[PDB]
Amino acid sequence: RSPGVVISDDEPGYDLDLFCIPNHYAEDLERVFIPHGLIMDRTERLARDVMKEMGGHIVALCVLKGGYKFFADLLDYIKALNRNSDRSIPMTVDFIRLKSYCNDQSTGDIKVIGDDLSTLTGKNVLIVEDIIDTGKTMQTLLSLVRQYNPKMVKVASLLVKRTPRSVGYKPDFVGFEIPDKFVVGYALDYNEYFRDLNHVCVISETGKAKYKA
Amino acid sequence: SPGVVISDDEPGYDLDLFCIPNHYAEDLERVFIPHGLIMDRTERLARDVMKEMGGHHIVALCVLKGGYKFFADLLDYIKALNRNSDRSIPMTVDFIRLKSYCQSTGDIKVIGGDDLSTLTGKNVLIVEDIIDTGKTMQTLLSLVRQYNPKMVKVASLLVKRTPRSVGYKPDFVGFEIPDKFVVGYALDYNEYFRDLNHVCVISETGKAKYKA
Amino acid sequence: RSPGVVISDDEPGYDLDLFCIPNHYAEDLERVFIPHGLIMDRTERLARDVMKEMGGHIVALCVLKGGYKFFADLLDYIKALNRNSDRSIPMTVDFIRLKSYCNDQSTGDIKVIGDDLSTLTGKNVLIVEDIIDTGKTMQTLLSLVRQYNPKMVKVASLLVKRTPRSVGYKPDFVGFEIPDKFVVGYALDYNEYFRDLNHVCVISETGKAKYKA
Amino acid sequence: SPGVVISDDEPGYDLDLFCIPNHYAEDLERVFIPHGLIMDRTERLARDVMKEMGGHHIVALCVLKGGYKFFADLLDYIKALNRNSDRSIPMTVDFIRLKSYCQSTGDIKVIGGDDLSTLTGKNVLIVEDIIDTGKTMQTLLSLVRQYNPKMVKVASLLVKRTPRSVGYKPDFVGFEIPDKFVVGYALDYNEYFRDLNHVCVISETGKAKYKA
Ligand SMILES: O=c1[nH]cnc2c1ncn2CCOCCP(=O)(O)O
Ligand SMILES: O=c1[nH]cnc2c1ncn2CCOCCP(=O)(O)O
Ligand SMILES: O=c1[nH]cnc2c1ncn2CCOCCP(=O)(O)O
Ligand SMILES: O=c1[nH]cnc2c1ncn2CCOCCP(=O)(O)O
Repeated sequence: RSPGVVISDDEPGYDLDLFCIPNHYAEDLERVFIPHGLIMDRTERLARDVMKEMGGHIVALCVLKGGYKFFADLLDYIKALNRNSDRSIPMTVDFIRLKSYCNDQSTGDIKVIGDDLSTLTGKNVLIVEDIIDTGKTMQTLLSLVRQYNPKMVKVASLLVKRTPRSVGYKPDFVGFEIPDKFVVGYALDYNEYFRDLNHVCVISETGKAKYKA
Repeated sequence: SPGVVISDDEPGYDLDLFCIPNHYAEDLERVFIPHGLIMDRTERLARDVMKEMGGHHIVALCVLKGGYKFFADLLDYIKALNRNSDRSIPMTVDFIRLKSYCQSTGDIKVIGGDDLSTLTGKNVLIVEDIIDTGKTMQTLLSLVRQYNPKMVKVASLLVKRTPRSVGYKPDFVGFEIPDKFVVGYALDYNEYFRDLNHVCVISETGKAKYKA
Repeated sequence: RSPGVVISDDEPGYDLDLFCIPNHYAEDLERVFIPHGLIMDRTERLARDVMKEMGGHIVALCVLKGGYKFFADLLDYIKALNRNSDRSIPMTVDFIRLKSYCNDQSTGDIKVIGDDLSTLTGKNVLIVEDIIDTGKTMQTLLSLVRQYNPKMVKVASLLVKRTPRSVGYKPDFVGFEIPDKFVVGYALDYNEYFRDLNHVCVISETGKAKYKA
Repeated sequence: SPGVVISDDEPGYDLDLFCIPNHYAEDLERVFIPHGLIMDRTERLARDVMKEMGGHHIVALCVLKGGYKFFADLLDYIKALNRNSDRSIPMTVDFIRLKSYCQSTGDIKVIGGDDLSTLTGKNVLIVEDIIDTGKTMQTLLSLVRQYNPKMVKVASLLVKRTPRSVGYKPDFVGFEIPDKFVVGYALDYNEYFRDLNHVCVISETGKAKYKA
């Protein structure tokens, strides 16, 4: 559908010493995958795409705690397009909280939702996500919005991992399709760390162990 | 310190001196605070924040009404400062969502309040975009303090100079401004001015055009 | 004509502890006059104005060694407007070198110019300046360009000091009209220092003495 | 280290993946380096520069052909790093202006060459946007070194991977790129693409449309 910028399994990303990384993360990473400014540029084209489709009207839906960073930037770029409209265009920002927990037994997925979503009826709703792996967060967000009978529904995600997709709702706007590696930085922390890391990088084993839980 | 004081005297800035979207040509009076000025002040606030709360964990709690632009920017500057620390400092970011009612701002209605007990024994920075009568905050302080945090500080982009004020003063003030109704940057008006970068006084023809 | 943003003699600028200033300049300044981002926003409106007038065509003329900073930013904003034109618009950047020396005796002003200005004939030329005080740099740049018979001539200056103007060519685009104080930062260094200072501030006596010559 | 190597293999990026001005829809083949990637790399180069030349004075010498965007950006990052130093480090910024002639790039024609003897006994960083055959630089190095600087390093945004290359290698490389003719960011084409943020390979219909 437009797989986004494809970062392939074959020799992925960039060597660490090529970009600016906080010294206190010198050992906590393997490679860098997507430098910040690269995220920005892509996110910019992405906002252009969104307006192509959406815009009757638009309710941008942010997924809380985690997804604020990418939402912020994506919306900054959109606000940027809107400044030139001949009529001022109302956009409404909306929020769901959503947390996940390790399943442990069974397989069974654990999702804890959101609250107050009256502002959804008959509107054009964009779901904004940080990353897609198993597809459950997306699937969860999907049926949740269909529940409030909107007009239109699209999913934007900065990241889509190249993994065993169960079958679902293929995202409409994809920032980057990346290898099956565990990534931190930009929008993805690891137990409260890496927030000051602007780039999407692969966490190392030293990092995982050091940044406990 | 009451932050950058913008006087009752000569208000702010003439509209044509800065870049504003054509669709708002009519909906404003003055520019109080251009976007970049907000950024520069915010960069400083972030620095003040680390001086008093740095090293320790800190839970950044955003008072989420209609947007979190300010929160977003404050945290980028804070993250920018934390890039230098010898040790990586973990930062917990959370939101407390308020819905609006009633004239009677002191009555808060929290919606997004997951484990409020995560706050217990932690260092909380509460981030707010504008303080007016001061009622919302002071009754929000009451709620928060019951979960006995180790310490609570408050940071507001804008503190309005009003008689209607009950005297609550934030620990970090971006700008002390005149008692006029402002929009822009982080303050929307019935879903409008979201794309306006600057803090500007809303005109009467804008007040009518966009009113709920 | 449009005096620009007026910073008046009466209680000018902001207290130092209100903005972010390099620690190594803690004592070398009195007040801050124009924070960086404020310069940016104004510069932005300024680029809009320029396009109003100019644009047949445009030759933006940069004054070398000193004026590169403001030129860079002003042109970045203009490039930004140009991206939306339906036809790609050629802009030509041009350069003069220009140095001044303390007069000492007489009064007599010393100006050392520039070289190769063939690309001036019949074009629309913008003179870009950092600051206007006595008006001589502007006057010098003026008669120099009139010498190559252009079509149109305008002066943009970020700063205009409120001082004894001798009489000349009043600038077309003014960023800020500021008090008669000695200012450093942003585009104005002091013997190689203050380049890392983004804001326009008033140099103190400690600063003057410390930053020798 | 040869900088960020962009392979002959899979070139760069599909045009529709990034934001490019509508008037160039037709005048390009691929995006090699999006603007923000340039910025991020440049931020690192600035850091590498300070590691080897920091503390000392350093004269930043920009090789000025048609523009100095890159120079401008490199110096902002350098100034950004210098904001932290205990002592203020004075930085001398100068330009050396070259005009173009003749196929024979090694023959330089300096125009803007005020006191070239200011370089004597100083630490010079020479900043260039693209290196191709390497002739311009190596004969520019000859000129500069005669004023006996204490030390000369060279920094180039782009080093082109060409057989036509005489083997000169800069001390700091932004990106090693394929042997294709690129425009954008800092490289204009007969006054065009100045407003193009990214490094992109120029198409043949763009080569014709804008040719001198
Ligand atoms: O690579 C990852 N870094 C950080 N968190 C990750 C990563 N991969 C998966 N996660 C968990 C959070 O996102 C899960 C997306 P879902 O599996 O589609 O619901
Ligand atoms: O000037 C205003 N612009 C936008 N919203 C405003 C303004 N003044 C008051 N409000 C509503 C939200 O501020 C109320 C917080 P409180 O009055 O301190 O409880
Ligand atoms: O306030 C100043 N800071 C730094 N340099 C300054 C200042 N005022 C004057 N100068 C000298 C450089 O500009 C001179 C402009 P002119 O006197 O109009 O030719
Ligand atoms: O790919 C190019 N884009 C724009 N200008 C280019 C390109 N390749 C060569 N030039 C001309 C300037 O570069 C020549 C420097 P030299 O060939 O190392 O002496």
